[PDB]
Amino acid sequence: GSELETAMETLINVFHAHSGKEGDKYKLSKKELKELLQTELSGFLDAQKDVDAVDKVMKELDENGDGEVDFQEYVVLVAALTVACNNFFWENS
Amino acid sequence: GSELETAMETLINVFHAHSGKEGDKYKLSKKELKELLQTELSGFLDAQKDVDAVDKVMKELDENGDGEVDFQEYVVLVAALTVACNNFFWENS
Repeated sequence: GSELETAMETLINVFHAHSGKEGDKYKLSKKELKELLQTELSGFLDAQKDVDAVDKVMKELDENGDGEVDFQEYVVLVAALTVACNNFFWENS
Repeated sequence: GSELETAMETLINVFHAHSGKEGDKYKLSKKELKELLQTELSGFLDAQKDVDAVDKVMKELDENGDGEVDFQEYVVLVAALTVACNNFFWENS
């Protein structure tokens, strides 16, 4: 009944919606996540303030898109947007 | 927006509620996260089916509890519960 557990349910909702493109549904290729993220969210991409983080992650995904990841890696990929937006106060702002 | 983005807000609600024990507002020690997780959720702990994962992670956290982590690490620590529940079909269920 916690709010924090409902969190992963929402990622599952979009994750498993497009899962199976890799061959397994408990998995997804990195490229697919980049596509579904922009199709659903289209907001946090403008909320990224750590340009160095996102630059290195966007290019990472561009080289590694044909590889494979899972829900756990997917949740880290969305959390990369959180640190770029909120953790950004790690420096004078 | 997407429900996938509201997700991180819930982790922030419990994370940042306890944050600052470890010197900064975006930082917390591993021990705090283990404590708040079991106190706020008390449900998904049963949902974990991967004994091999939970055994390694709970003892990792026991020895490394006095070390330090951030929001992004908190997110992957909650996803550890998810994979133990849902990725569990990697084997005969």
